[PDB]
Amino acid sequence: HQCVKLNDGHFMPVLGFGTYAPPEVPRSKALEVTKLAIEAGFRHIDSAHLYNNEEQVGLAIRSKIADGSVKREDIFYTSKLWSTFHRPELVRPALENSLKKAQLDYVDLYLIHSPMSLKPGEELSPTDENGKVIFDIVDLCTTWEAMEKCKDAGLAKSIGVSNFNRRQLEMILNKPGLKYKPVCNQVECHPYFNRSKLLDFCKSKDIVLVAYSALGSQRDKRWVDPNSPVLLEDPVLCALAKKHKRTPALIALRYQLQRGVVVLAKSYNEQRIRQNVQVFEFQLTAEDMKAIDGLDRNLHYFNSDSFASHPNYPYS
Ligand SMILES: NC(=O)c1ccc[n+]([C@@H]2O[C@H](COP(=O)([O-])OP(=O)(O)OC[C@H]3O[C@@H](n4cnc5c(N)ncnc54)[C@H](OP(=O)(O)O)[C@@H]3O)[C@@H](O)[C@H]2O)c1
Ligand SMILES: CCc1cccc(NC(=O)c2cc3cccc(O)c3oc2=N)c1
Repeated sequence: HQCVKLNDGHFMPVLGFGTYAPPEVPRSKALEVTKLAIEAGFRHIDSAHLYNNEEQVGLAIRSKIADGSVKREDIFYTSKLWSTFHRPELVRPALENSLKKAQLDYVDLYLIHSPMSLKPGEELSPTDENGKVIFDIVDLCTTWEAMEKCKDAGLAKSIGVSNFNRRQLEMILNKPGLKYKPVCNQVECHPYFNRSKLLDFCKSKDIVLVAYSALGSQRDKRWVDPNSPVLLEDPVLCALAKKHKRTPALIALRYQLQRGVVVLAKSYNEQRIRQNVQVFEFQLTAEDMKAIDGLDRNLHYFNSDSFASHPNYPYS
């Protein structure tokens, strides 16, 4: 039920449903599970142009509005501007296209998906003849201006960023004629990478930290090294789960909630979708918090080193 107030005065529900699924999963699944997530109790729905599912997710949202389950105002829907669209003149059309695909009039939240700008084209990851991705050099403050223009148009209620570090955040915050702060910064966050310093920064600036891969990544072969620790197998989360008679995933999500982090949970399984909303049903002790805090290994699951060269590469 709980929401946090955003620095533009809108409210963001603190538990969000992640909708990304690999290309293998049929697109119809995005429709089904998103309706399930809404039926379960989620009111915050995270998507993006990249995820190739905005048609299905928007259809689920429209279906739940139209069967009378919720109203548009109950749903907090997030889309993301992809990095082939960072040139300012490309920002508003991308949003419009996302809206046309999702069949909604506005998103509650529009994010700059990543700081590292790509070559503009009809392709989503443009690669040259050797298969290397072609970068673009764009001053992200101009991207931000185009984002602010989307806010004034009513196309996005709130605007924020994702995968930005301290430097990129303050580069937006120092911006001359800044009309709107980012309400939020959506970054990878879980017990093996808690972002305690980044989070403290944000709390100072009134920017919500939004955790993704907060259950430990879906562990795609393409992006994640399978030898990395499995977060939901962690001994301390398994211990706390048996102690509270919950599950490791519930421990992880509650961990974020109690340290003031809005947390995303992806699940395409109906039982886990309905289980994840029990995060509001129990609390961890300050000592449980301490023991999870102690798991921090500054561990990225998303291996991005073919982009280290990028001037805007987030964690240099
Ligand atoms: N801004 C960014 O760059 C960025 C990057 C990555 C992700 N995201 C967003 O964050 C969302 C979530 O992150 P994510 O995709 O990395 O996945 P995640 O939330 O870390 O979840 C990972 C896996 O945990 C499993 N799981 C879910 N609930 C569970 C439970 N109660 N018990 C045990 N296992 C459970 C799910 O498998 P089942 O489906 O089988 O349950 C899921 O595939 C994404 O869907 C996307 O919206 C954003
Ligand atoms: C300058 C563009 C650029 C350059 C280098 C890396 C990236 N990052 C990604 O490939 C992403 C993968 C992804 C995957 C699943 C869900 C997401 O939400 C994701 O988000 C991403 N940004 C972007």
